[PDB]
Amino acid sequence: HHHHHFNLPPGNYKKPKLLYCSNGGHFLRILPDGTVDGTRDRSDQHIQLQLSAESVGEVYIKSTETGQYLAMDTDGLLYGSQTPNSECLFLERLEENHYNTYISKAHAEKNWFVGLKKNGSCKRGPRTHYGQKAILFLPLPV
Repeated sequence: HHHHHFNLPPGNYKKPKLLYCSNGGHFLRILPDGTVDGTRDRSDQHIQLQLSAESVGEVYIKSTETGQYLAMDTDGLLYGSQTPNSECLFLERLEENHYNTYISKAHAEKNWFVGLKKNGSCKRGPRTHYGQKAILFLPLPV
């Protein structure tokens, strides 16, 4: 179980989704240039994400618009990847019996989470921690 709990969020991956971060109320966004951030604008065409599971609890997060996969690099930075690889896998877990969190599988030991600051900028892996609102997401079916 990759040294982590296995409480999982309900639902399925059939329909693409919007990942709403309760921190600043932003939707996770993957820009065409590979940049990742969050925006409050629901009309944005880069927040529709298709999730799919490698194995139970392990997921890929893909922009339906550009086809890029969410990924975190060796230094904890999120980016849009043209090709699905090991940096594109995240351990999708329930948190506080309510939210969805996403731990980079490649850096699961250090608990590096996908997260958005209140200003809508992405947090760097090492700066995320259990207990922050930055790592809490609420998925919305498109």
